[PDB]
Amino acid sequence: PKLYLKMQYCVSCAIHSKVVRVRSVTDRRVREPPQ
RNA sequence: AGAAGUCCAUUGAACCUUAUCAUUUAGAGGAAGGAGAAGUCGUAACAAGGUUUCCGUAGGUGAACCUGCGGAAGGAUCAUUG
Ligand SMILES: [K+]
Ligand SMILES: [K+]
Ligand SMILES: [K+]
Ligand SMILES: [Mg+2]
Ligand SMILES: [Mg+2]
Ligand SMILES: [Mg+2]
Repeated sequence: PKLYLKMQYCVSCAIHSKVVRVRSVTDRRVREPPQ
């Protein structure tokens, strides 16, 4: 079988866990998911 | 013709009583704010200020402040068709 989990993070946890990272002023306007 | 005086009315000063406004003013004591080179205790905010910050509301702690509920990004995320 497979395990399905939807994770919903607050901003602080998302940054600390490195789910998202601080980007440059121009790079934070990019909305497409990473390849 | 006519004075003093006298009678009742009118105008009505001045005074007394009641109350209301306006302008000043005394007051034992209480409690606020501000200013002043080198006071004490912490370190609340500025970096993720080391528990992200802040708004409303409620409660509680020497003090800054902490906590609960809902909210904002002025966030530390403009982003999973994964
Ligand atoms: K704090
Ligand atoms: K902050
Ligand atoms: K004390
Ligand atoms: Mg501090
Ligand atoms: Mg601390
Ligand atoms: Mg803090």
